[PDB]
Amino acid sequence: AQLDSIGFSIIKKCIHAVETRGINEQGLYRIVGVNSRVQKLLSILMDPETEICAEWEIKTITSALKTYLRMLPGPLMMYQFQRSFIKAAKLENQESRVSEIHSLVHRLPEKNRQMLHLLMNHLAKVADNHKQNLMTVANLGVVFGPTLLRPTVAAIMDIKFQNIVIEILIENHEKIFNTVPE
Repeated sequence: AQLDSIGFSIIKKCIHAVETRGINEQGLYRIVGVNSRVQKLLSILMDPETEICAEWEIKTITSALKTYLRMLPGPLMMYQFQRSFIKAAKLENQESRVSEIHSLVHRLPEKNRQMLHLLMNHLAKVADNHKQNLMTVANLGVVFGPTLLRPTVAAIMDIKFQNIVIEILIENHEKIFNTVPE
């Protein structure tokens, strides 16, 4: 879809359902649902407050969220900033990495930053319940790295860092999204 009020609506409805009734489900966002049911939920989420019905499986609701993200004209992190995000995740200093990424996040247009904020806040909660759902920060990075940054030469060796970027955003979401860079 697009980054319009419908998009934020879809994300919020999906985040809410996963948190209020699927936080303990194993393999959240790793386990794929039945494409048939996914597309059907999506079509209902596009247009005629409310909340997803219990009739919908969690695997279906998390898959809806991921496919919606892959349907955006461009990656949420933006083609225009991708290279910068990868370069920052490479810094040898564990702290220089957060600073650069922090600054890069605040340069994104409001809408990308906002959706990215809702997503990372939510994933941090998912990850904190890893003993039960098995989804650690690293495991979430693998699922969302290629979904938020759409990757052709020798750049194949930087794919791994796309995942590190998501990890950094999950682990430092409070600082990165709730404060302005130094």
